[PDB]
Amino acid sequence: MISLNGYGRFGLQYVEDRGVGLEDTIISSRLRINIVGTTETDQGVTFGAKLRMQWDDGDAFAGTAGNAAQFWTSYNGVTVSVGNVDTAFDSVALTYDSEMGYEASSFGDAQSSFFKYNSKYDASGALDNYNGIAVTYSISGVNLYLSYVDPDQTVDSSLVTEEFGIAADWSNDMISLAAAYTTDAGGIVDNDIAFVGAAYKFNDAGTVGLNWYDNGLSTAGDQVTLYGNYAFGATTVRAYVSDIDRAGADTAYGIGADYQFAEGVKVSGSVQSGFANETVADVGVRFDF
Amino acid sequence: MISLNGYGRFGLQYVEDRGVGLEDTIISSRLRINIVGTTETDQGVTFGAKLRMQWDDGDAFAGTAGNAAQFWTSYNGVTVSVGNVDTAFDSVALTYDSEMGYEASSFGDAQSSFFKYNSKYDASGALDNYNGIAVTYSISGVNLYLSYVDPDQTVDSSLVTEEFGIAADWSNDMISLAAAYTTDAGGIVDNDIAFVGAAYKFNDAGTVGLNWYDNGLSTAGDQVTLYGNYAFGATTVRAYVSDIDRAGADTAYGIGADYQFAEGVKVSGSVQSGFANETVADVGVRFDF
Amino acid sequence: MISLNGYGRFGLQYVEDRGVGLEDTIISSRLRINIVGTTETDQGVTFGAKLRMQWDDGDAFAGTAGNAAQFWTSYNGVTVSVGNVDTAFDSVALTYDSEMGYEASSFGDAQSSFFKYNSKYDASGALDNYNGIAVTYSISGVNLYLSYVDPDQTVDSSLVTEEFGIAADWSNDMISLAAAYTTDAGGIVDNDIAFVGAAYKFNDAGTVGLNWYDNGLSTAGDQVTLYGNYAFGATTVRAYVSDIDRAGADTAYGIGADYQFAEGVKVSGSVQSGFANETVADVGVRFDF
Ligand SMILES: CCCCCCCCOCCOCCOCCOCCO
Ligand SMILES: CCCCCCCCOCCOCCOCCOCCO
Ligand SMILES: CCCCCCCCOCCOCCOCCOCCO
Ligand SMILES: CCCCCCCCOCCOCCOCCOCCO
Ligand SMILES: CCCCCCCCOCCOCCOCCOCCO
Ligand SMILES: CCCCCCCCOCCOCCOCCOCCO
Ligand SMILES: CCCCCCCCOCCOCCOCCOCCO
Ligand SMILES: CCCCCCCCOCCOCCOCCOCCO
Ligand SMILES: CCCCCCCCOCCOCCOCCOCCO
Repeated sequence: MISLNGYGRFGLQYVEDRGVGLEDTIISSRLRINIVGTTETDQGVTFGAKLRMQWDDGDAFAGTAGNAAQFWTSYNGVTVSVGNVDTAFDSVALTYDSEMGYEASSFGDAQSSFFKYNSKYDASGALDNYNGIAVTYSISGVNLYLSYVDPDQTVDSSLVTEEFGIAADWSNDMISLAAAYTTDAGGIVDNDIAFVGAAYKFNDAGTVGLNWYDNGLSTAGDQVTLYGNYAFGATTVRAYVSDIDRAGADTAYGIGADYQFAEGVKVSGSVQSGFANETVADVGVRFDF
Repeated sequence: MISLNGYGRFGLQYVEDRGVGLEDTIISSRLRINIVGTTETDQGVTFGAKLRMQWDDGDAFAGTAGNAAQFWTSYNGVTVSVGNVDTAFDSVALTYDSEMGYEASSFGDAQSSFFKYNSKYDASGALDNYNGIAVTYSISGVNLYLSYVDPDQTVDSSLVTEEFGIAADWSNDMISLAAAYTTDAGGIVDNDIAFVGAAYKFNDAGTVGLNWYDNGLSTAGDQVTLYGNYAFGATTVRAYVSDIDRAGADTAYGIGADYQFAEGVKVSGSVQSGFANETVADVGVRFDF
Repeated sequence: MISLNGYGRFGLQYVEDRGVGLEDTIISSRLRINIVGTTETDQGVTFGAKLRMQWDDGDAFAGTAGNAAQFWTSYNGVTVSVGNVDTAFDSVALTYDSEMGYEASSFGDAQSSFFKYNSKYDASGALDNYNGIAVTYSISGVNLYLSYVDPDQTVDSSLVTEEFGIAADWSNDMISLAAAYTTDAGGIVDNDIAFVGAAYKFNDAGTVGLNWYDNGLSTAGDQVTLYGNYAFGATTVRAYVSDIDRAGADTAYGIGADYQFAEGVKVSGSVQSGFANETVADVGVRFDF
């Protein structure tokens, strides 16, 4: 069986003083199509493959192509994946929950470099022999993630730096906990990064959370992000504040809101301020199909 | 929801004396696939996105890719679109009704340069930040079209020439009228073009029409095209004659026929002669799927 | 109507002493998606078009694109195809039946160069104006194939070498016979190649066969491949031995097995040795969707 799913999003993206002779406000949009082939068996083992076709405004050649494939095998709560995999630091829960606006961005997200699923082709040729293996398991309300990424599988392994990561999250109805660690993140020797987060569902309506990072070799240093959200009917309000160790950085912050216009249709906007005082704002829609 | 539709066409395309050491007759073919994602809401607002994958014989690299996306929102007869939009001069009725043959061509089509939906990627990099906005409305048997195209939305607007167009068409059972105007067509300063057309359905079987253009800065100058068609059962016969102001140009003309072999299957051919005496002929099929 | 089908395969591919500073064992995988549009008519003539999107590990840019299209028309057992066609030497039965392992390879396959359906784009620009025509017919348990491939249809024909091929196969329940011949194979003047094969189904379970080739201008010279397979429940065992005329070449051979894990899911592996003593091995899965 082959299924197709995806989403479109478009709206206004504003970046204060974007650049000499550049407009500060543009129309930023994205079309994402996922192509999934699955083979179910009577033995309970499911095999699958996926491809993504993603277009973003500004893309080179005004064209869209597929990325590199991902393959998986699932059996009894265990999933093994190969090729262009989802990585542990990028898949744990809570680490991206301060994101807001129609482009789901936040200066409070980790400031480090690490491998993650590649949505598009890479013209530099850097990903041509990139191959990963990942294993996930949901044991109880516990989720475990493991990933191994080799940036160039064809070359003798002693010449390349491979990325290894682990993560786990756990949740009941009101508290959630998550942690991750990855060594040689992004294939950079000694760029070891870690995450610990927790969130409290202080209502069916509200949530407050705190994420802490060790950003490895990034110039940002350690980081802490405190964020929260509250739902009022169809509208959700969100906010966050984040600090990094880099000398002289400002405190980043943002405030935004989502409006659930209909099932699959979300209108969002946000106003944020970064670590270097950058001012960014957005407003737009996302529709799922 | 995601739907796929398209067509294939193949046949013979002949160009008298195409070129030194070139064959005059080749097999010209096209495969077009449209990918449409839509999200319907109970509020009556529909959101959609579309992507096209088009291959034509002769294309570079013997490969096919997607173009740049188009997004829209429809509500009560009004449609707003963003990104790679359909433009007003390219969408009005009547302006392409002299086209004939399996590749739907005509020297009687307007000889000017103007933006229109881009079916494919552009290797020159000229379309990378091209973004348009369009609005259509069917008020009665009236159709109104408006389009705004910015060839490079990232650059300060005083440095770029934007294209603005309007058009309207109207029809009852026997007369149709259409007009369009576009300023700085194709992003070329002072290339302002206009169209006025009318057609008379002198039967359930026949139609005669006349289109007039102002081709802006093109060397063709003003143009007039008189065309007609008549249906005899499953076969339709078509003809046209067109004249442009360019000094020394010949009168262009063409005669062709369509045969409706079955629903979705059309066999067509034509013999045409251009403004510079070029002789072109074709015969082939198109099937819709 | 538009349908999508395909397969994914992944596993380990081992090549003894692949190269200085290279790993001998890598994870080799492929994702293939076929896009087929068809228009059926009440007259019994079916029209179709197809596109392929294929990704293999190692591909340039870590991306996937469509290839060049293929068009066909079928009526009463006769199929005419145009564009990126299937060729006669590549479509006859028996010629690839010694292939084994999850990547279906065999040194016993013909060692010659000839045109065949192109699964992907070609960055060299060599296929940009490549166009073929093919005709197939199943008259009784007989299959006939004819193909004509012009490597550059736009250029005067006396300047290009076109490939012409024919083939036929025939089968009852226990014997199969096949033959093919192609002149100027692969567009190489005087590279004329031929195939004759026969197979004996000495059981419902076993088969032994013999293929003979004339490899035209290849340095391999004439070749003979003797192969066999035997099914034991869900597992199939296969073997082959092949010899070529090239002076000093070794005898190639291989042994492998397939395991039908479920409908659409096949686990395969093989160990093979080539004409230059290369040692290659594989183990992996293929799933159809
Ligand atoms: C095989 C899938 C198609 C992907 C091929 C695209 C190849 C394009 O690059 C060729 C070399 O030129 C360099 C491109 O410039 C950067 C492109 O990507 C960035 C998106 O904005
Ligand atoms: C060129 C300027 C236009 C670009 C700016 C887009 C800015 C739009 O977003 C502002 C809205 O952000 C949300 C504010 O937080 C309050 C939410 O609650 C109020 C209404 O539900
Ligand atoms: C058709 C008239 C010319 C249009 C003026 C050009 C001005 C450019 O755009 C300004 C902003 O308006 C359009 C954008 O569509 C995205 C809006 O936000 C999404 C819904 O929440
Ligand atoms: C990202 C979508 C894939 C589109 C990328 C194609 C990029 C190819 O160009 C790279 C630079 O080389 C120039 C190409 O020659 C012209 C191609 O287009 C014309 C069609 O016949
Ligand atoms: C190399 C020469 C072959 C290429 C030429 C293709 C020419 C085929 O088209 C000629 C047919 O055009 C239609 C003529 O107008 C008369 C229509 O009514 C008659 C039958 O229904
Ligand atoms: C298989 C024998 C070799 C074929 C001869 C090569 C000659 C090249 O083509 C000549 C014209 O015929 C084929 C084209 O298919 C398109 C025909 O028109 C479409 C249906 O109305
Ligand atoms: C139009 C469809 C997209 C296909 C375009 C890809 C164009 C890429 O090449 C541009 C020129 O650079 C040369 C590429 O290197 C070889 C690529 O193919 C081999 C697969 O491993
Ligand atoms: C780095 C080494 C790993 C790569 C080698 C893969 C080798 C795996 O394939 C060996 C199996 O080949 C099949 C053998 O023939 C006997 C079949 O019958 C026995 C079980 O059903
Ligand atoms: C997650 C721990 C790190 C993984 C070790 C890296 C070693 C690389 O791979 C070794 C072989 O195992 C994995 C391959 O998946 C394909 C196996 O064969 C397919 C099923 O028949």
